[PDB]
Amino acid sequence: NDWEEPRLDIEGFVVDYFTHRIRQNGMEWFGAPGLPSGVQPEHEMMRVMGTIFEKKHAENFETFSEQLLAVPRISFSLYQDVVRTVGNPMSYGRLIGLISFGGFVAAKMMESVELQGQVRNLFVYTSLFIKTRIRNNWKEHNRSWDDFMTLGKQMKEDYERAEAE
Repeated sequence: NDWEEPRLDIEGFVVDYFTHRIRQNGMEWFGAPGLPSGVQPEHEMMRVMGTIFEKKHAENFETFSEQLLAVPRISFSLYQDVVRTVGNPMSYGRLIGLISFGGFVAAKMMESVELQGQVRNLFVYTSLFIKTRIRNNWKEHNRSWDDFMTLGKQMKEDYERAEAE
């Protein structure tokens, strides 16, 4: 029960990642909610994991976001239908994929007169969807944020070495 710490609230990861992915696209999320404890090292590890994940699933990401944006006003139900298979139950893979995808779509919605106003809802859906799945599925599945960092640094290094090859 470490994902219960206020320091690691899911919102913190979603907000920090959305902000980072949007800035990566040269834009600025003016409506971004505050980060009570500020950037956490686990956030900075989520930035890398999301970047790596996006690069690996870019094509499928294009499809899912076009599905999610098929309807002007995004609903929680539609969100769940589109995100059902992201990260092919809340493993680190699905976790990273959900945040990565959320950040990806948010960046597509930014500076869009009709879409910009739903980046906040995307943030909430993402945070809520992950909250549930984690709370009731992480204790039994034996996962945690600490276990996350261990696997993360490994993936961070592989990527670095791989791209440097």
